[PDB]
Amino acid sequence: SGFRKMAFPSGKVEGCMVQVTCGTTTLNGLWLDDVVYCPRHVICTSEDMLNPNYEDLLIRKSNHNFLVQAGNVQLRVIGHSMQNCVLKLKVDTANPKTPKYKFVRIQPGQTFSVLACYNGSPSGVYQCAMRPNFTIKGSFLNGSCGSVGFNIDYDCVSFCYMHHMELPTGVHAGTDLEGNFYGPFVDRQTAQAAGTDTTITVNVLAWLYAAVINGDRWFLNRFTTTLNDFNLVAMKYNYEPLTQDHVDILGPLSAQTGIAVLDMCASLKELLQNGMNGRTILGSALLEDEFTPFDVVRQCSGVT
Amino acid sequence: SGFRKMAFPSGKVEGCMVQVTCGTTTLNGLWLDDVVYCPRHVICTSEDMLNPNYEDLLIRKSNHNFLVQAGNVQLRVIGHSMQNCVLKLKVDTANPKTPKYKFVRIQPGQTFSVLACYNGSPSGVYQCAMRPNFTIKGSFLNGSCGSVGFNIDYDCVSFCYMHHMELPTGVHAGTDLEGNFYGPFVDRQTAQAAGTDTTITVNVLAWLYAAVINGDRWFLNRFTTTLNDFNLVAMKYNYEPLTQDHVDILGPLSAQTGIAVLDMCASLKELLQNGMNGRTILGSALLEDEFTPFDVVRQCSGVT
Ligand SMILES: *[C@@H](C)C(=O)N(c1ccc(C(C)(C)C)cc1)[C@@H](C(=O)NCCC(=O)OCC)c1cccnc1
Ligand SMILES: *[C@@H](C)C(=O)N(c1ccc(C(C)(C)C)cc1)[C@@H](C(=O)NCCC(=O)OCC)c1cccnc1
Repeated sequence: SGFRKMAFPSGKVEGCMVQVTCGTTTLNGLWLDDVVYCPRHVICTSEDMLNPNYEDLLIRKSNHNFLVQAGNVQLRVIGHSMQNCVLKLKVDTANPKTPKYKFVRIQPGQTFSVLACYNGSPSGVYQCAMRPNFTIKGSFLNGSCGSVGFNIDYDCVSFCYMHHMELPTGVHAGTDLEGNFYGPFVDRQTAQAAGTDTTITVNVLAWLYAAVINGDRWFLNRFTTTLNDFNLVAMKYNYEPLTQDHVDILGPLSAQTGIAVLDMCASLKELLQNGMNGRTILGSALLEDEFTPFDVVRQCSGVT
Repeated sequence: SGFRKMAFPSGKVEGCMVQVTCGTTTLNGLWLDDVVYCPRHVICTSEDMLNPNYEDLLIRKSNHNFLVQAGNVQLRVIGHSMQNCVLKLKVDTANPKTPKYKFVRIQPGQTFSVLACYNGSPSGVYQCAMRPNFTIKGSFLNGSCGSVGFNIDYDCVSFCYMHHMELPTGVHAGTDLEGNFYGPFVDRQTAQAAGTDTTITVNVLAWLYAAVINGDRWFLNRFTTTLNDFNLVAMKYNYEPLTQDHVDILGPLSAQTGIAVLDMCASLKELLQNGMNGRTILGSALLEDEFTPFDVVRQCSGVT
């Protein structure tokens, strides 16, 4: 028992982190096979952060200008290309620690672990969620760019995020491993305000199921609701609308606890309307939304 | 910017996890050099969980009865001994992935990361704190025994905890790597109630400093207090007493933010007396106490 914000074991990803330097900018790169992936803004100086023309800036760069270091040893760059907002640096050596991997583009509400790195070295691992406004609430300092987000299925790492920037509001923006930003964000120092950070309703319900499984049951009420009634309350509280797909995904948790999804929705509705009244659920005084139904099942079953 | 409950990168510890089986019980072991460390209750059956006599149970066990498997390969056990509540299984092979390591016994309030494992395989990593009542609020299912807690200083892993059991209240009890339990807990299925889980005051202050550094300043008030006045309020709220050592340890955070420790104590005092009023600090609706002053500095500076 017990329920924690758990990240995937980071070992497989630690073995992929390298340092990339271009001119005076140093950030992190992800080394998979003979390719090092990093944010294309590694080529940017100070005088051109406001409106960079990446194709133009890249013309002035050659293979030897990208310094890639894995541990304390230098990798030889034999090719470079820009794919969307990422640079792909072909090196002459395949990473011997390359795990089985995939590049996936996640949807909002989906969770992943972040291996925060500086100078190609891992500093920490934490669990994130792609917010409905396509930002992530990470912990990233200068030099953390190129740190990646991932999920692991047994021995296959699915890379889903690469850190690129921090918005003026202290929230984070990044790309998938094909270089496409999540959301409307661009890699330039400009006014980029995030949209409404709504609560991931399906995740909150999953976490309420995790609370019941772990003995926290005080919030369970005598009520039920409908998807349409619940959604009127969810809209009022800036919660994402709950769909029949979400109800279906919560089915295994509903089955394990014997609590119908719509009954849990009614409990959630009363929590939104009445508040916690100074009480806690799984050690939290707010409704946690960064656990998917899959994470709750995985953690409560012990998937390795 | 951004502040997350961050665990250490787990790679160095993943390379040490093995599966230990004795009879029909399978748990995790920690393989460092040619020794595999695991909870001694791996020798216990069902008929003797209530009052085990470990020395007597161990007489019936030989080296060949302890099955150690690292990955998909079996290790040869050439010796076994009991040190307090841990078994040390000498194997014929030194772990090639043994990192630089130390065994440390932490104090209450100190934090560490847990690599939760099942069948010698890592499932997840999370950050814990040794509670003032010597329990940990972990996430551990059956078979998680032998999972370890650790801190990392650059390339040296300091192992501080090994998971042994879950108390009837769903909190966790374990030992240091010398086999000595934290707190008064024993490895037997008996009535073991935990003491008062007080809040780690120095950690809350560290986290309030982290909030100020990250832009969350609404709780900063116009007041100050003394250590004795603050401690009268801390006692009332089941917070640990704050000492001059704690004030000294918070010095770098006080220096970085320009907020005197006793002024932050007065802010904390008003938060205890008035509540959050539905507001949040660093995305939390309660006062977080599982970040030490060292963790706040490390995370806010980017130590790798
Ligand atoms: C990470 C590489 C870094 O230190 N930056 C950063 C990212 C992107 C640029 C760019 C303007 C050339 C694309 C420059 C520097 C930090 C950062 O985001 N700075 C603010 C600029 C920005 O993002 O403007 C968009 C609104 C950074 C700091 C902390 C955490 N992550 C990134
Ligand atoms: C972990 C090895 C395990 O599955 N146990 C466990 C631990 C200790 C014993 C022992 C009674 C022989 C020492 C047996 C089994 C779980 C556990 O703690 N069971 C309850 C017995 C207990 O701890 O009694 C003391 C009050 C366990 C489950 C979930 C998480 N951790 C451990």
